[PDB]
Amino acid sequence: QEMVQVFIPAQAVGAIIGKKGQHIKQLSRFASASIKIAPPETPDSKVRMVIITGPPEAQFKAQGRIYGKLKEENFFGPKEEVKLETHIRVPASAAGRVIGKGGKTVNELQNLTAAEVVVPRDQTPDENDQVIVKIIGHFYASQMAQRKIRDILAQVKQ
Repeated sequence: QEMVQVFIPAQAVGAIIGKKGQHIKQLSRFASASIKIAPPETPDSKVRMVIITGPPEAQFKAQGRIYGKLKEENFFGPKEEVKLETHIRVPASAAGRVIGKGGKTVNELQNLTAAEVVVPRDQTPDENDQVIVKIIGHFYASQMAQRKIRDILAQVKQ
């Protein structure tokens, strides 16, 4: 049961919601996921944040449909991969294991998946004592990086 934040080009909100919400309802139906779009913290925001809640199966479908819908609506193209920024919140206790001794873990993640993976250093944990990992990649890359991070996280629970 994960939660993920996906930043999409602001001009794509319409496409992602649909006429009278048709598409977003259609997209959660298809993914079985909570899919809320946050209002902008700021008037002229560049991106808008999609918040997606559900288990990995649902994350995969929902995220895939978002990347995919952006391709369709030609916000990227045509010989251009959709790259999106994605945040996941993680136990502030565990985030050091994600970087690894000498940043060798996060290094390998990027090598394996080709996603940029950043743990902004020294952040200030939220209410639930979590910090963010940033992931920028094409679809398959960001999912692979996610799965692996969640792997790492599971281990720390030992």
